[PDB]
Amino acid sequence: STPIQQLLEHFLRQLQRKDPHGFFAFPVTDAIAPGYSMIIKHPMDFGTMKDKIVANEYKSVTEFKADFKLMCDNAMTYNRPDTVYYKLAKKILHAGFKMMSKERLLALKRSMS
Ligand SMILES: Cc1cc(-c2ccc(C(N)=O)cc2)cn(C)c1=O
Repeated sequence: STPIQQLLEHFLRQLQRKDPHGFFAFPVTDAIAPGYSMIIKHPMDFGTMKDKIVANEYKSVTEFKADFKLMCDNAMTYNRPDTVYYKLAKKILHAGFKMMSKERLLALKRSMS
């Protein structure tokens, strides 16, 4: 493993802890959610993110954050606001962007000196 892969795996593990039922663990299929592919053109999930860390597909934390935001935005686009999926996506997006905030990333960058 590389230092970037270890940092991204840490962020991913802490994010997955916020989803204990594993609603974001695997891609959303049309069988579980009718007409999903008709609405969501750029799907994302924690598993695909985990595969991208392992394959070393992320060049920066910004790219990782963009995939995390895409996953949450997709759930908020497809699901109505009073649903379990929309509420969880909104909660985790907020929590994730605090964890990987510019403030927290600057403190980590300063500790790499
Ligand atoms: C619409 C939607 C459905 C799901 C979902 C994932 C797994 C399962 C299951 N129990 O197998 C059921 C529902 C997840 N997400 C993120 C969504 O937007």
